[PDB]
Amino acid sequence: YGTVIGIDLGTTYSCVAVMKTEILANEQGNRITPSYVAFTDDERLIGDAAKNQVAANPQNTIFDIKRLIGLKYNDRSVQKDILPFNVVNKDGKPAVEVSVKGEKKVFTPEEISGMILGKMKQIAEDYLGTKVTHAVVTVPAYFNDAQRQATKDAGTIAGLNVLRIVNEPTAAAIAYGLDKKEHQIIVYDLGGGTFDVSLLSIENGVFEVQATSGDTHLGGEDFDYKIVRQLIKKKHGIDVSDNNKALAKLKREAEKAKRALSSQMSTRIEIDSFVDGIDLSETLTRAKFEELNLDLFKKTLKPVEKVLQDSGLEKKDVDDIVLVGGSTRIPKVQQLLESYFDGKKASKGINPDEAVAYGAAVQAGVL
Repeated sequence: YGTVIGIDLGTTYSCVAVMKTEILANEQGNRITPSYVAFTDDERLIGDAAKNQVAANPQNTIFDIKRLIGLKYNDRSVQKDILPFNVVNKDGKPAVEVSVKGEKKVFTPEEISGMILGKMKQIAEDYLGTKVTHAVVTVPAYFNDAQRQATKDAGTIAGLNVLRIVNEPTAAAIAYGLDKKEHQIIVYDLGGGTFDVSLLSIENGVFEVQATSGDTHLGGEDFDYKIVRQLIKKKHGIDVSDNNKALAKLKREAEKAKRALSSQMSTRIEIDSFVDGIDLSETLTRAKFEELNLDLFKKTLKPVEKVLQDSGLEKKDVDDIVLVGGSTRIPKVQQLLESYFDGKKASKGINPDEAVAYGAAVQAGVL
C-alpha cells in the first residue's frame, strides 16, 4: 500500500494529512487548499492560484463541484445550484464547460475533483519524499453510493487507489480518539459552504450514523457576506455591488476579519487602495459581527434538535460534542451550542479546519 494518506475533499477547501498525525502544508505554506480549479490559456491552476484569480476569470474558474458530484442533471438540487460557469448536460449528468485557446472543454465532476485530489497527492509526495499510490478519502454521511463511487473514481483519475470512503463526522470523532461503555457523539460541522449535524454511536470501535440533518447552504461564507455588505455601505459615492474585482477583495478581507474576531474584540479592515485610488478603512467589532449573524447562528440549532428526536435521545444522552469547520471558532457559536447542551463543553485540541483530514489519516495509518 505504501504510505497511505488521508484526504478531506471539501466543498470550499481541501486538506491532506499523514500518520503522530501531521497536516500537510501546500507550496504557498497553507495547511488548507481551496477546492478551486481554473482554466487559462497558459496553464491549469488548482488551489490558491485558482481562487486568487477567480474575479479576473469567472467563466473558467470552477468551484463548489462537490455540490454536483455523483448526481443527475435533472436532480432538483443540481438545477438549484446551477453558477458563474457553464454547467452542461453530459449523458444525464452535470458537467462543467470551459474555454481554452478558443475551444470548449467539458469536464465531469469526477475529473474536476480528480484535479484537486491530484494536487493533494503532490503535496503529500513532497512531504514524504516518496510516491503516494493509496488514500483514505472522506465524504459527507448523507452521500449515497453514486456520490461515494464518483469520489473513488476521482481518486483513480488522480492516480490514487481510494481504499476506504469514510464519513466526515466519523473521521472527526476518530481524530479526537473517541473510537476508543457505549457513547453518543454529536458532530457539529459548520464549514465554508455547508452545515452538517450528525449523531454517531460508538460501541466497541464500531461507529454507526444514527441521524443526520443540517443546511447545505449555510456556512462560513454566509457570515463573511454579511461583513462584505457592511463594507459596501456612504463615505464615498461608489457602490461596488457590480464590481466583481472589488467584491473579491472584500471577501478575502471579510474572511480574515471573521478569523481575527474569533480571538480579538476588534479588527482593522484596510485595503490600500480599494477602488480607483481611494482607501477602504473600517473597524468591525465582535458585537457587530454577532449582531449581523445572530439569526444565522441560532438557525444552526434547529438541525441539532432534529438530529436528537430522529434518534431516541435527549440532550443529556450526548456523551461528546465535536466541532468541525472554521466558523466553530466563533465564540458566539460555541456559546449558543454550550447553553443548548446546558453547559456541556465541546472537545478541543485539533484545528477545526483540519479535524476531518486528521481522522482520515488515522484510519489510513491502520490501512
